[PDB]
Amino acid sequence: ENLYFQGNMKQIEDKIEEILSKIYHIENEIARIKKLIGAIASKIIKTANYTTNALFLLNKEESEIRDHVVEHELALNYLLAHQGGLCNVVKGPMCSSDIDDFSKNVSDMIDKVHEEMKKFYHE
Amino acid sequence: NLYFQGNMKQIEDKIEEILSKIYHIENEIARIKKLIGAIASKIIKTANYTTNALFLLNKEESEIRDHVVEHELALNYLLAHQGGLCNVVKGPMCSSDIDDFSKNVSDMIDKVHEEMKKFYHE
Amino acid sequence: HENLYFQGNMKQIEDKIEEILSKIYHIENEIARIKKLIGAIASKIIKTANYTTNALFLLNKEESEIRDHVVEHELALNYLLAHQGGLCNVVKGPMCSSDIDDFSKNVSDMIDKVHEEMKKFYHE
Repeated sequence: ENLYFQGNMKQIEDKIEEILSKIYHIENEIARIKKLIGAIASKIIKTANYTTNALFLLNKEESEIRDHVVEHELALNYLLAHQGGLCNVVKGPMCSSDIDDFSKNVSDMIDKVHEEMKKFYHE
Repeated sequence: NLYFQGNMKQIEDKIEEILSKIYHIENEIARIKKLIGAIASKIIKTANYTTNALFLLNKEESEIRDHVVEHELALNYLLAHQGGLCNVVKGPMCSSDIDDFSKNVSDMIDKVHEEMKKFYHE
Repeated sequence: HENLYFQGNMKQIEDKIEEILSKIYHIENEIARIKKLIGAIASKIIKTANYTTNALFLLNKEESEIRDHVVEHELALNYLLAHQGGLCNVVKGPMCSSDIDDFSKNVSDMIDKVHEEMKKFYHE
């Protein structure tokens, strides 16, 4: 007689207890997702930093090497002054055309990566 | 009688606690999606600057290489009587050629670019 | 009177418990799509770092060889222009015949360190 309020309230209480179980699972899941995202952000910063260091050193050495090759070419055109220069002695499809200096443009790409990482410290 | 009404109060209270928990959850999911997208965007932007830097190092390296190889020929000429370069400088591997990896590096840049294309499909 | 002030309530309690089980179901779906998405981001980081380090590795190796050959040439051009004061007197530079930095080991160091970060993705 009353039983049709006891048993039905019973099924309510057991089911509410499941909802708290499901909520519990979910919470632990979310705290772990946040953990993993933090750890991913961290790997990104460190890799960007390692990579950019490597680019900085490649760039600086490239610029030094270029300055040396520029001077070598001069001192070869001088030693070949009798024989029309390199443009005339080694004979390529273009041969004598200048060497691009991309040190500033690469430094600017390093700057942009560094700017992007500063961003990770605010989000 | 009051056992029924009182237990109904308890249940309604638990629903109130549950629905507020679910809300904070939904707020946490919204903050997480914001972060994952912001992260994706930094990866793409970073990777772009990076391969742009790689492109320009590789291009100039290959140009530098072209001139050095010509410079060796021009020097080997100017030193022919004394056995070219690899007799007047003396080294355990003087004559070892200079690798030209410019196409392998371009292939890598293509691969980074192809990986970043796939971000626009999620 | 007496009988509805129980039944009506229980039905709205049930119907709310219905919507809760629903909102939960939808949350669990969003969580699964977030987890997959993090998984693809991590894979895209590992792959992109791998290609970038391979490019660095090749740029570095060839840069080293070039530098070795430029050093040779510097000595050769100092032998040829010697009676005229070497290369530093003839070329005229505020530094001119400066030494060339050799950062190959420092670059390889950075390569190692990236491989090291990427290793840890296999350990989580």
